[PDB]
Amino acid sequence: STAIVTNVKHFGGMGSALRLSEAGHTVACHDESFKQKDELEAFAETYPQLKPMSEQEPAELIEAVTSAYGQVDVLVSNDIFAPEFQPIDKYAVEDYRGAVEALQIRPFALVNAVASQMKKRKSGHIIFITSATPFGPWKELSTYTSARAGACTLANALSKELGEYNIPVFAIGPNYLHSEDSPYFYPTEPWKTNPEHVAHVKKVTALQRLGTQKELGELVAFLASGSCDYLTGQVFWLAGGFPMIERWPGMP
Amino acid sequence: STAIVTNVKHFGGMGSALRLSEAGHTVACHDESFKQKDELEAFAETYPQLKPMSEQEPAELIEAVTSAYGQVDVLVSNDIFAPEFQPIDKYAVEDYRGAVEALQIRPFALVNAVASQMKKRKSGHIIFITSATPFGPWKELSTYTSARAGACTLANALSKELGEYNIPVFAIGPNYLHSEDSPYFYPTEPWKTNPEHVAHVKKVTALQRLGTQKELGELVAFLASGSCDYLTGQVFWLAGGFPMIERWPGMP
Amino acid sequence: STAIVTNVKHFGGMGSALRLSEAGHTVACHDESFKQKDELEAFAETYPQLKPMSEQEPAELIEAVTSAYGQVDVLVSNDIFAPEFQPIDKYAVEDYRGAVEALQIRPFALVNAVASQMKKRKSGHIIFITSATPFGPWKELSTYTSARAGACTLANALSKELGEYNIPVFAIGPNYLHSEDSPYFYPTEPWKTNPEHVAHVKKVTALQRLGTQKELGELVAFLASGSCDYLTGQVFWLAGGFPMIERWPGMP
Amino acid sequence: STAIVTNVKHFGGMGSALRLSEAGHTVACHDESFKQKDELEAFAETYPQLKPMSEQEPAELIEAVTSAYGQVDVLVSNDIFAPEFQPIDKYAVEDYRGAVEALQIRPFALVNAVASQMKKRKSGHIIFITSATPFGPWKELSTYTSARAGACTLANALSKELGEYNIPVFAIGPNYLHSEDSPYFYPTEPWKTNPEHVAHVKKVTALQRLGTQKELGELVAFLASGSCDYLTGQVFWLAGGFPMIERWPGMP
Ligand SMILES: [Br-]
Ligand SMILES: [Br-]
Ligand SMILES: [Br-]
Ligand SMILES: [Br-]
Ligand SMILES: [Br-]
Ligand SMILES: [Br-]
Ligand SMILES: [Br-]
Ligand SMILES: [Br-]
Repeated sequence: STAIVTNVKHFGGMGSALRLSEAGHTVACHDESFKQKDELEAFAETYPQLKPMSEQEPAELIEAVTSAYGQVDVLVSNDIFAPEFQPIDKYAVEDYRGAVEALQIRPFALVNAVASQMKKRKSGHIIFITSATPFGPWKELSTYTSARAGACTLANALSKELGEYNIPVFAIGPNYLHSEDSPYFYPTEPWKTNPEHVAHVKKVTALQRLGTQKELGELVAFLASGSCDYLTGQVFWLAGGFPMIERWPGMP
Repeated sequence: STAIVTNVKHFGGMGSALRLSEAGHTVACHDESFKQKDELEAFAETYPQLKPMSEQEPAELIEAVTSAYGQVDVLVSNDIFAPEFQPIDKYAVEDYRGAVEALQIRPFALVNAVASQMKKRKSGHIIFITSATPFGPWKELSTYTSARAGACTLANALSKELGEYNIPVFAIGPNYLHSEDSPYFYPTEPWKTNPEHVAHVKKVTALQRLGTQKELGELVAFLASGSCDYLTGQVFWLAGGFPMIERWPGMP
Repeated sequence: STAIVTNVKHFGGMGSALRLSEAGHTVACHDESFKQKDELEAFAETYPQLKPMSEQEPAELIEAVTSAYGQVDVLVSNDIFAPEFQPIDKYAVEDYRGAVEALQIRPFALVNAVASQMKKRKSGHIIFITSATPFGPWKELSTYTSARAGACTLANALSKELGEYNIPVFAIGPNYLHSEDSPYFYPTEPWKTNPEHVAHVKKVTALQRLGTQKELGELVAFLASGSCDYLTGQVFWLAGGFPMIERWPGMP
Repeated sequence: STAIVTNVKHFGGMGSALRLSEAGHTVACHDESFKQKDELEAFAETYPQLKPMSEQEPAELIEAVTSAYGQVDVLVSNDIFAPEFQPIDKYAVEDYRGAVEALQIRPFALVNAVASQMKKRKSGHIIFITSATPFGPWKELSTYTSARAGACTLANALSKELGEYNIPVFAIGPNYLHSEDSPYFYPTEPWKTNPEHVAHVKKVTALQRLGTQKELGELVAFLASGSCDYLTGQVFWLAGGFPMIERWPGMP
């Protein structure tokens, strides 16, 4: 198969991509960093089993991989955006506007992009790596949330129509997924090093730990394998127990 | 209390506003047709208990109702849009934008301009008029539907930060809400006078009929009354027992 | 008309049974204590506007309220059961049949009793008083929490078939709803008193307070009044914003 | 590691035993007929790779598997009970008790029986094969719908507690699942051999095809492999798009 993975360096890209590559797929990797040739180069060096594309814009990115690698069989729209809290009256309209464009409009394009070619041949898989915040909203983060829920309903609606040309559609919304080196959204520090953050993570995720790239990677590879296409329309909540709820006074 | 019904001429506007003024409120009324000094006077003649505003903009409007009627106690962001039934690749990426700027960005643009003045009084109510399409998505309407899901989620998210100031925030997701003269989204023509359509209503709705303005106006006014701010963060499905799932061969 | 409220001395009992009477209905009231002619006489005493019953079984009560008061236009299955917090291997399978029996079996038995008459008169309103627990469970409450889920769903499944008959069915799932002296499930002792139970109830909710019987009643009477028929099949989370999710460390 | 798969001859039961074993899992099965020697033996003889047990009571089944095969690492509760459509009032309260008993008490009891070992050792996978009816309740299948519901929350609620003992808990809820020979609940005829039903599935599912036993089995195997435990608490709608919402008039 020929896959794509956007923002490979953040959120869930190195976990998706490599599990994808480990499975012998052709994985083209999009990252804004890959705008600088000094960058894309070392990446295509650090991971020779991957394919970092300089192509920035949605549709042209699809074009690079398709024309460079025959086509694109799976789309893993790993979308990211700085979740910078703010009571509603302190944000700005462009603040909300910029999250919808990077968490909502962005993946819609990629599909409006690759859509025709998967449909023509009757094959392809589409996966949005959204976010589990809607499943449980914190206070003061409305812009990023409404943005994530928007994408999730898109994947679900996108299935009632796409099951036609045999293209399963799903969305994996993460919460507390270890981003390691990446600041999007839970890096090693302090998330694993600090006692308050680790005690937080233990208290909020049922599993009492952070999530791994390998875990998400296994699911995308499984969804992207046709082994269970009948799962289409599903909104996967990869938050290891989250959101954990508050027990009454007394109950330890 | 002083209420604000947007697009009072369409969708849930006339239902809310007329019954909002019915329950005692000074209902300020926004509508794009009221940009013309002409129109703002046409509708006013039709309804003397309503107060039509010419202001189109979120901040100017709220600013106007503030300087016009003391404050803005209740906001009914009765949003509308005339999307399209298109296969993902048949929409322009521009089409999704507008859908988001409509069903999503506007309600937020309003909340962002009124939220400020409400938090001081530690009183107020926010009601979004959304859609019940996220509950049961239709193939080829991934825009309008998902945008609405964005508005719904933003409504629930905002409930998180606004309740700290005792401000309820809800969303009402209609479906088959008879709209009358308004082509948003179930005008009497032909949903009540055309055999094929009439039939589509009776077959997909539990009550088997379009809902009434009095019904949608009752809820809005019910929520806006203070009778149960404890529902805050709630999304109402005003789709009337809808959706109905087709049953096995033979079954009626 | 005539409406019935089960377990009226508990849960959302008082709020529903006094508000329905306020709205103008003849409210036959059921309750465990009404087994004793004294209790029924003492209740009917304190509240000559409510109609306490002796009947204990589903068809028994409804058939009795039919012969005495003409018919049963509204039914509020105020269900309860003293929940338990145990590791699932600590429970006894019987304990689940107890939860299931009272939380799902009682409501189904009643509707199975009344459906018929409402169906013939194409008029009637059914309300279920459940919980918001299936939305933000608590560990070790697997019995009650899940049992309620089937009740929440029992209500939803019905609204589809009873809608061709013009009969709405609603599910009210509250939580942290102060119940006076009723340990079902938030008595003033020790929730409106004990600082420990005060800080907590004041924490998992966006409104920071228990919900009031007044809010439960307003909603019960709003739905039964027959003003918003179109919300049929709706489940209401009367949790006042519950739950508030533990934000990361360092955040207020 | 050892696995159990109940009612193996029906529902998701076979795909379950078949895929699991192929993975290297010893799979101890359960099934009413296994109660008869000839029954169980032809099974042990037909499916040599499988390990059928004669034990049928939940309490009885566990100690026996834990005996012959040391322990129970994976619990797959494949709960059945034939659905009996009919208006709510024609239903006998015993027809809802019967549905729940077999769909809520049975799986609760199994975990009750097997938990502490999985908890004590701190490893194990719990998987409930419930249903997708609560996703799109057809008209008139109440009892069986709200039943699958409780079983679904049972799993979500349980995952919250067993997350400390590291035991993911899942609920795979299918519809249109091909049960080959089994009548539970989609057999060969007429689903794959009656233009009528092929046409029904052709409309209600997005993929206009039924769900294979292999896809279900494959989901069963992946969920208990340790590859994506972070999905703990997830309800999986395995219905290939069901339900497809009938769009407005004139649309193809
Ligand atoms: Br491949
Ligand atoms: Br918020
Ligand atoms: Br995350
Ligand atoms: Br929890
Ligand atoms: Br509508
Ligand atoms: Br409660
Ligand atoms: Br089977
Ligand atoms: Br099925």
